[PDB]
Amino acid sequence: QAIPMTLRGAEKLREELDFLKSVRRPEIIAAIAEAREHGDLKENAEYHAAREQQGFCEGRIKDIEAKLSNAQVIDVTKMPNNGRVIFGATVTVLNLDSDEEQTYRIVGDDEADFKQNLISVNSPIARGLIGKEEDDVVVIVEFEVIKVEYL
Repeated sequence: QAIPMTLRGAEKLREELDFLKSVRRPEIIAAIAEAREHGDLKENAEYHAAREQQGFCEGRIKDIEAKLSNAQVIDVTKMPNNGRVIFGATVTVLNLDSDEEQTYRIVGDDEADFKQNLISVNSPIARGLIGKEEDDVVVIVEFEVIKVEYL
């Protein structure tokens, strides 16, 4: 139960925990202190919006602590490039049919953002590539792993 997470991604998680803990949390409690000066809490809109945000953002905190409590932080920059796809690598794949060439970065779930070509290890494309190496054609259809870079 060690949970793989890249350095970029973990620094991004740790970044966040601070802003939420150090900037937003206070801001939210001052917002609540404030609307409390107006009593009638039941119908206090600014109070309910502030309390809403408190749950919203505190859950994100409880989450990041856990996430980071479980992490296995991988830095692929420190390993000799074998040409084999590992978790954290950057992979150029070529769709042998359409001839569609894309480069992706295999990452953990909190860091995953496929729209930004950052693919969660728990995805069909990461899965078909993980363990392959440049040249390996993989019938996941078929894509060719054009280049493996540890960045």
